[PDB]
Amino acid sequence: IVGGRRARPHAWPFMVSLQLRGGHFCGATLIAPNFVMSAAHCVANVNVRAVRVVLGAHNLSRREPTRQVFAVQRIFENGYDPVNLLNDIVILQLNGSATINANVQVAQLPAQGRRLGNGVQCLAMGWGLLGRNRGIASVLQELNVTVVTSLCRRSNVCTLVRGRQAGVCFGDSGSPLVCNGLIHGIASFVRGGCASGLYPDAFAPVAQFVNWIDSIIQ
Ligand SMILES: *[C@@H]1O[C@H](CO[C@@H]2O[C@@H](C)[C@@H](O)[C@@H](O)[C@@H]2O)[C@@H](O[C@@H]2O[C@H](CO)[C@@H](O)[C@H](O)[C@H]2NC(C)=O)[C@H](O)[C@H]1NC(C)=O
Ligand SMILES: CC1=C(C(=O)OCCO)[C@@H](c2ccc(C#N)cc2)NC(=O)N1c1cccc(C(F)(F)F)c1
Ligand SMILES: *[C@@H]1O[C@H](CO)[C@@H](O)[C@H](O)[C@H]1NC(C)=O
Repeated sequence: IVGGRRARPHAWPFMVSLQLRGGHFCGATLIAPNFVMSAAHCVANVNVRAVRVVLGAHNLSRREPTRQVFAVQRIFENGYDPVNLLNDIVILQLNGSATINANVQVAQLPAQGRRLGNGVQCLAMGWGLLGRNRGIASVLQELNVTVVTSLCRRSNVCTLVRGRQAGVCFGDSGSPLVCNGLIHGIASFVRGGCASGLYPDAFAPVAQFVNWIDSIIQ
């Protein structure tokens, strides 16, 4: 997240860090005790048996007792098309079930097909790059953003910060976009580099996939 701020510790207990031996590479959202959802592009060309699913985290630089770590048992995809940038969503079934507590909670999703109007106010978040050569965040970051339909496709939810350069960035992929308390987006792609101040950020539209999500987690 470029131009954001530190989240209050465990403000967003559905927030997940996906990690390899090397550490954080993508976000995800806890959608049931034994399922997280993320961007398909996070796991294309990754060894999924090596992925650690880290719940309950805040400061990735410290050891945190609040954390629960799982492995990935199964992957569900839904037509990921990297060439057209479509269907950038994947569900990862965990090798166990999370212990739901103050720090680890499942997110609420929208109704199937629910679109967001121009001007809806959301929060983006992630442990991604803070900006040019500032590296990934240690502490979870959040950012006020605004839904825009201009310079966006119908197959995405797009957001833009007006009046300054701020937005999601590498490492934020797969992270939730929270709008009116519901997970309406999964961070998918940027244009013109991160925080261009020109192109809106693009998210997979969670509302378009709710029936499919339910078929799997329910
Ligand atoms: C900056 O964003 C915060 C948080 O956004 C809200 O909560 C998110 C989880 C998500 O649901 C968004 O869609 C929401 O808009 C805003 O904080 C809220 O502000 C209102 C009005 O001042 C306040 O009454 C609420 O209690 C706040 N909600 C929460 C959850 O803290 C804030 O307004 C945004 N600021 C700007 C200028 O856009
Ligand atoms: C991170 C990545 C790509 C990437 O790994 O592709 C490699 C795939 O092999 C590539 C991309 C290609 C296809 C899709 C789709 N469907 C999505 C993204 N384009 C891209 O913009 N990012 C990127 C950069 C900064 C922030 C974010 C965000 F998710 F928004 F947080 C994403
Ligand atoms: C799930 O994977 C984690 C991380 O490797 C491991 O600690 C734990 O034993 C596993 N839980 C199971 C198999 O129930």
